[PDB]
Amino acid sequence: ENLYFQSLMEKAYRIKKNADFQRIYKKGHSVANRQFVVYTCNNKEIDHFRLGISVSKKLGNAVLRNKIKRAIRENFKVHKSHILAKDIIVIARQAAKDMTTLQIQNSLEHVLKIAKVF
Repeated sequence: ENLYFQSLMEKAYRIKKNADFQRIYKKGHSVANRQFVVYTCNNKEIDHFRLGISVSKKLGNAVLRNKIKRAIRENFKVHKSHILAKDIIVIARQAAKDMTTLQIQNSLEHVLKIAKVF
């Protein structure tokens, strides 16, 4: 269906509130590979995963930041059906910029396996 209704459903899988980010940083578990830090945390009110993304401004220019965000969202679309019901924050590290599009997907899958979400 259309872009409006796609966005209706997909908004539920996104973490928007700064309060949620900060709760997850304080209460969640963290792991990291060279390209990504990942925090995960249970949300008792929610029975499906949610994703929040952080790409620092230090990483580079807007085109690059948007490329990294896109690659993360794309990976979660590929695996939507089998991500455990956790709130998840993905933080791109400086080194994510040094990877190709294929590499960054593999790196994401690896880190998310370490984080035990799957």
